[PDB]
Amino acid sequence: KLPGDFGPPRGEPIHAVLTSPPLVPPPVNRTYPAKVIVELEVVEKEMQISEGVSYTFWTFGGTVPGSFIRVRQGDTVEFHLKNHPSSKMPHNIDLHGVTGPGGGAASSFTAPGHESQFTFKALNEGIYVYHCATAPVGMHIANGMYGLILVEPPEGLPKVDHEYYVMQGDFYTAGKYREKGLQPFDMEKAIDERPSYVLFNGAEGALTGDKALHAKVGETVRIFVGNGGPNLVSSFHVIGAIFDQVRYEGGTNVQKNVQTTLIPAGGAAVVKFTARVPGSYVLVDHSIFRAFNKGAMAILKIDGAENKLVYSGKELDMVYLGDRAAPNMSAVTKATQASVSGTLTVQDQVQAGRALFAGTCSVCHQGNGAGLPGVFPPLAKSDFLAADPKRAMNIVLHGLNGKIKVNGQEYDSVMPPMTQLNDDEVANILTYVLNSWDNPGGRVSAEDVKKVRAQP
Amino acid sequence: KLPGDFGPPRGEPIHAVLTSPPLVPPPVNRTYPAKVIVELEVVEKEMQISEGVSYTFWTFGGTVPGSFIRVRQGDTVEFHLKNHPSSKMPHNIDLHGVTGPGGGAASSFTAPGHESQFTFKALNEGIYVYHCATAPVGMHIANGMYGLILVEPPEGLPKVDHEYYVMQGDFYTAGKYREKGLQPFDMEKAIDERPSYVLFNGAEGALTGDKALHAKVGETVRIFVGNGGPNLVSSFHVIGAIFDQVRYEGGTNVQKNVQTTLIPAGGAAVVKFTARVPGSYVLVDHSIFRAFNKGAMAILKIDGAENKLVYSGKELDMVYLGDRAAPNMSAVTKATQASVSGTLTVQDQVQAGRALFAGTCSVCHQGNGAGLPGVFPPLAKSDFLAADPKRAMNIVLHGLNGKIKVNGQEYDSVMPPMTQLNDDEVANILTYVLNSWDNPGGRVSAEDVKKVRAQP
Amino acid sequence: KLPGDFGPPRGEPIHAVLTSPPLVPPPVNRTYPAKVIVELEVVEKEMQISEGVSYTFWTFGGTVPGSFIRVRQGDTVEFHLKNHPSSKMPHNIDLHGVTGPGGGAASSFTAPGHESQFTFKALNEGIYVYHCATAPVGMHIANGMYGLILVEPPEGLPKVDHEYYVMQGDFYTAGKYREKGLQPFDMEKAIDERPSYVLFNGAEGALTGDKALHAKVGETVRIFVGNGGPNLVSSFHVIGAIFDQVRYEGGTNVQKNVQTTLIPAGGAAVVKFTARVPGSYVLVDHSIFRAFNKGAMAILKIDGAENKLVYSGKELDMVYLGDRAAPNMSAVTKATQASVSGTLTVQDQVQAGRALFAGTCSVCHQGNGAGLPGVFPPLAKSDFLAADPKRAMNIVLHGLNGKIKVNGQEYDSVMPPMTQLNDDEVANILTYVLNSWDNPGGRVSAEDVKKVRAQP
Ligand code: HEC
Ligand code: HEC
Ligand code: HEC
Ligand SMILES: [Cu+2]
Ligand SMILES: [Cu+2]
Ligand SMILES: [Cu+2]
Ligand SMILES: [Cu+2]
Ligand SMILES: [Cu+2]
Ligand SMILES: [Cu+2]
Repeated sequence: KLPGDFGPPRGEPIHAVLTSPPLVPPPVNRTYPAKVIVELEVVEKEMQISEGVSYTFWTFGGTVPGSFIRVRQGDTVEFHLKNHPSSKMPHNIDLHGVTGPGGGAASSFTAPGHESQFTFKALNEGIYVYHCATAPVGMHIANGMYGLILVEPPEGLPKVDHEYYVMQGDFYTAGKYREKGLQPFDMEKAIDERPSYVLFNGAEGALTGDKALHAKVGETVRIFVGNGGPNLVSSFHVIGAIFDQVRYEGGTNVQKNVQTTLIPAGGAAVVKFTARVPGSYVLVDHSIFRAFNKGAMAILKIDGAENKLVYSGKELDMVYLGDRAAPNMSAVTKATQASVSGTLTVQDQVQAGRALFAGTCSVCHQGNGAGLPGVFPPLAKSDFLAADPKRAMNIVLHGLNGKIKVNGQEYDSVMPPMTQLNDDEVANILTYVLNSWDNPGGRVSAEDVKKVRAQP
Repeated sequence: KLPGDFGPPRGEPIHAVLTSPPLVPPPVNRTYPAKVIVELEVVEKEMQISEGVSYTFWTFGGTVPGSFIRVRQGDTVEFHLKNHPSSKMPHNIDLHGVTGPGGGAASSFTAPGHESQFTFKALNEGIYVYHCATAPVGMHIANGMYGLILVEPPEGLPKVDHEYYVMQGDFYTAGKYREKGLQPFDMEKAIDERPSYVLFNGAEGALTGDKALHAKVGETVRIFVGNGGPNLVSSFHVIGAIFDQVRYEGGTNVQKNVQTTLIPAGGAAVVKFTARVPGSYVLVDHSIFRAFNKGAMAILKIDGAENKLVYSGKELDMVYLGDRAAPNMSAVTKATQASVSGTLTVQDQVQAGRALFAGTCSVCHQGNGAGLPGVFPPLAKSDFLAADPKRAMNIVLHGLNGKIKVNGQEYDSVMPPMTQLNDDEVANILTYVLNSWDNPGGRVSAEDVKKVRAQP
Repeated sequence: KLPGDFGPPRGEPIHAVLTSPPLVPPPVNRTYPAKVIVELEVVEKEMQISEGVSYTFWTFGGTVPGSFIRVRQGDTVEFHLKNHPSSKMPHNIDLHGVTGPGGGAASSFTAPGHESQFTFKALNEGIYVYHCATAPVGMHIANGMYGLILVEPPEGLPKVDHEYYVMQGDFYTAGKYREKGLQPFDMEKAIDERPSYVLFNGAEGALTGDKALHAKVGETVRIFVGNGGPNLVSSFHVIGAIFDQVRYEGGTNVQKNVQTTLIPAGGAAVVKFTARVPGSYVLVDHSIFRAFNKGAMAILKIDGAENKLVYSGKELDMVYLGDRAAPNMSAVTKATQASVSGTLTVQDQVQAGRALFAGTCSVCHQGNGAGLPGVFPPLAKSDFLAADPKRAMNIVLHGLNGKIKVNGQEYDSVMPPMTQLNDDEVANILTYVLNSWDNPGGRVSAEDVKKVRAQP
């Protein structure tokens, strides 16, 4: 009598169904223990962590997080790890929930071009993080080597309408947030736990806009929530909703009716959500600068009838979500590609600036640049802008306060500095503004902003 | 059948009673669902975050945290948000516990001089954070835009003798801890989660000394504990006591008999305390440098009979609480004002130095400067001090070790450096010491300390 | 009727049995309340925080964490604190679980050479942190002044086969991780919560290798887990296993069947582990850079029969644990001593480099330097190494990529930079490699690495 003692494996071996985020393999739907064969392949590959920002990820199965594994408590798992011949590093795995030293690390050590296997019985029901366990472990985990394995209870989880896979991670780029180009891993930021990005599913906007999760009013949604870390603890929160329940790993304790829950580094939870009114529900790390300054936001979008007795308000918009209220920011991807190619047009910059202007600028100056007479000066046919377009660069970088006059109206207010914006973002935003609302046109270049940022 | 389905509103509309911290509105004390009208006004205003340190807070209702809202599960809330015409920024609100996208953010968007409303049914019982949800959200939250809303269970919470409102926040000033003057918000420290202050209720000493919470031996105290963040998770702890219970948001789980509990960023809990012996109980973030180096301490002061069989010890003092054992440090406020005015007297400095000397210096050199023969040299009629008063500045900033002689007694010990003290604090402490215990008198200036700090 | 109201003390006074980590005093094994006399002495002393790295710890009872205290709920504790005459600082104590202001702080204030006492009834059952409460509190806690006190329930905890004492802390050295020499406390890193070390029981390798905790297959292990902080929250995790249960302080909630659990700063928990298969189980802070870059790993080593049906895999090794897979790194201690003495031999460096080569280098280049043809170039009789031994220093510090040829085989791969290695570590590793596998011999000095690190 160990736990998860259900018998020796019966029937034929089952090849495990591994899914890519944000999807989950189907419930095993069986009453007997099985020998489950898992084949997982490590791939090292460049992917976009943000628009026009590439990163060399180390992946289980080509994604961050890695492929989702689903087995049944009592199963015997024969775990095959392949390391693709293109890999430069060796890799291995530690699966939380494994009973044995290293969670499989020693026996799963796998050089590029090789394959390893070890076998384990899944004694422990629950949701568990797996990750690479190769020195230096922090580097392998920071580069994206984590995912979830579910060990079902023998009777399976209660049925829901949808099951999704969401995994938080902290990332450490040499360059700053949204600085374009291929970004190396930064060991110094990693050791200090100062990530440049905090993401769901390996990228900014991975689960926003046209990539949101979906359900309908009345449906139940189970989310398998991982925190791969490596270093951060998530104040994991759903905006505008509540979790019916939150259960950590294989724990006996189940919390019900909470909105904010702490997920340890390396931790995992199953949360349940019941859709009650339509609109966009935001999954965040409520350490707010992560959610709103580093990418740590995901969307569950609910379709169906409004319930005015429950909520009279409008759908989420750019005031809260900023530039992620849109379907995508693919104009920024295209403008960055054109810059690298030396083929950047005015229109490339305009469309990029339009994407970034949302929230960042429109919260005060409005979508149409009209502002609000006497409170927020207009950017639309702005005489003050026209009178010295170049100074707009200083205003964005270093802010503006004091008495000014715009389209012959008096303002005495404060525009905070926005120095975190990269040279290309300032250039594109300002090029957008100059080419909108009958402004004079022309363009601002990243190089122009670089020169101004460097002026003391 | 949604939750909190108690009927349509009955009776007349109720104007919500909003309280300022640390007080709470009274229990709604009713058996029927109501239409509750809430009017909350945003005010941007300078307040003292520390003695002689001003900060431009963004507030719900003129305080940090913002006004406390109390309604009943099943109530229909008509939420009016006004943004005062003096505001420079637009603002809005996201109330945790609201069922709907953004927790009210889109419909509550409110320019300076304007008013917005949206309606929501309070389906979810519990204690919930609300906060501003205006891009850039981290900035609005960092500037103080958070508070708590309680949704009572339909039968109301159990009666206690006292209900208080305590909310932790992390703050990001350009200047260092206790550097005097009007301190701007520092976006860089905020993004990096490196706060200069960690406070309860928007200021150092907000809940210490003459501003402590009160109760008596035998009474029960309920505290509504918020963490507005934006970024920090509180290792929330009561020194010298225990919580009878800790309940997060609307959760079904209630923890009992704990002293230390983790509150997520954006999280809230109700804690219960039973006073058993008199004295000062300290609420801290037990990430100790926050509690003892950044302001994260609050006091619950208990009156009544000593129980020597339970505790024989003395009341908290300056050894633990340092300069917050006193009623206030208002001498520091007055000395800083006089400096700005150019009217700083020797006595202004003396009284300021006396406030700061407690804990900081008195732990070793004693309240009376006598020290302890052969262990801690005296500052009282100190020949070593008199022999070169100027060098006292180097001793405070950079510490002192090695063999010295003072009032013809031998010392060979270590005075740690105290370089975190600002120029004005060193000047005032040393001016206090020179004017006490028959020392030679004179004064040390901030400018003198500035010159020494700059010497290599 | 207060809690823990079991009567007045009966029988003779009991002198409390205090143990040194990782051991625990025996169960009190009694059915009556007692007067328990505790005598705890503060000692300030240099100890090795890492091999060849000394730190001036401030200790309760000569260890970090301090001596373990065990009493029974309902006991009257007469607490004597002595501060050894060698101390330079005054000290005192705050015991979590004490009912009274400061947890004993005011009455336990104790100058060097003095003794204090206060009395308290242990009303609250549970595991509790104690720590020093002397301004500046963060400094005293950072220097090691914490431990655990257990208050047993009146019937005692359930019997287990083993009880161990593990306490996490964050430490703040002026120098970087593994920089040799006597390291001062760094107030700036402490205030910023940027520790250089994160340790169990006051040192790197305190609970690894020949110092691992032990049990056998089938036995139950209770671990009293403290987090003294001062600042960090532990994502406390056991690699390759599960906790049967996790109970915080005196809480009524008990979590069962979890692998990862958040321990607040100043928090404590009792965890239970049932050994099911042999090998090394790693206790970590799963904020991974702490566990793998700063020292936050401890071992529970299980003896007994392999269960191939549960786990087919091999024992933990250097791939995961790196240089802590070995019994000790005492060659590094000896090489550092010899350097300070000016008697550093080639063999001293070789044996030190051999200790550090494990994981750090062997994960790719193998234990025998053979590498893996076409993937990892060999260090064994390496023509590329021999061709310019000096350049090996640049390769270690700054990494190597691009097409190279070694023992006439083509490589085009990436060796990451390893700039975190100190001058002495690079020197010793390279001296080890030059003196192994028929390489040319010679030696590299710390001074050689210093010059290269400084080259731009
Ligand atoms: C509200 C917090 C604002 C955000 C976000 C942005 N701007 Fe702004 N801007 C704002 C104020 C209150 C003022 C007037 C400052 C004063 O001294 O009273 C401004 C000013 C400008 C100007 C110059 C005036 C004009 O042409 O109307 C420009 C060109 C401008 N702002 C542009 C701008 C851009 C491009 C932004 C996004 C990057 C942006 N602003 C944000 C208030 C706020
Ligand atoms: C205990 C940790 C101390 C605190 C806090 C402060 N001081 Fe100190 N001081 C201390 C020691 C052990 C010594 C002797 C150092 C040695 O080499 O043995 C000192 C020395 C001084 C002196 C010079 C000697 C004298 O005049 O008595 C001065 C002027 C002094 N200390 C002042 C001082 C002030 C103003 C402090 C608060 C800012 C302070 N000290 C803190 C021990 C400790
Ligand atoms: C895998 C991540 C590695 C670790 C850890 C270390 N090394 Fe390495 N090394 C590696 C590769 C893929 C290469 C070839 C780089 C290329 O451009 O293809 C290297 C190269 C070296 C060399 C030069 C070649 C040789 O002599 O074989 C030396 C001297 C070397 N490496 C030494 C070295 C030492 C001492 C390490 C621990 C500090 C170490 N390496 C780690 C891959 C990896
Ligand atoms: Cu890997
Ligand atoms: Cu892990
Ligand atoms: Cu706001
Ligand atoms: Cu929120
Ligand atoms: Cu101490
Ligand atoms: Cu404490």
